Amino acid sequence: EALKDPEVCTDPFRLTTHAMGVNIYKEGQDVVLKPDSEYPEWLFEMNVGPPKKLEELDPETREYWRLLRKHNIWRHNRLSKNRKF
RNA sequence: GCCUAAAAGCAGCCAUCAAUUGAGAAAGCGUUAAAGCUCAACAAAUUCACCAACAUAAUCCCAAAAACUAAUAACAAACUC
Ligand SMILES: [Mg+2]
Ligand SMILES: [Mg+2]
Ligand SMILES: [Mg+2]
Ligand SMILES: [Mg+2]
Repeated sequence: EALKDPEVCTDPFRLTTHAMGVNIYKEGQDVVLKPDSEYPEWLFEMNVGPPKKLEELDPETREYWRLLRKHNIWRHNRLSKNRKF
């Protein structure tokens, strides 16, 4: 009762060559890495780092108000920490 | 994600990102651990809503009573006329 024993057989090479965890069935057939001429641009056109900020988003789009609602929930949780019930 | 017999939002430590118009890797109950009951977010309305209240002694309680007819009243000394 643990995880799969197969984990990075040749870590310096195989992991760069392709991903082995995508194959789920017992029949071992690993998929090719599909070089950069296959995936579309939206894969690289997304933030792959730290998220944005409320003092950086513009108050005319929806993600700004989404982050503001998240911060409002956080503030309510911080304030309601003294629930004596 | 680690630790742990188990740590599923909730012994704990670190991150706290991600779709939906909209729901915190979760602010409180609950389970050994789950489950389950709530809170905050949308859609449904919108009275006001922050703190303030706390026992008793011994012979027998201790004037009786009275919320509205006009009050800078009146009655009241060895004071003063
Ligand atoms: Mg959203
Ligand atoms: Mg609610
Ligand atoms: Mg008593
Ligand atoms: Mg007199």
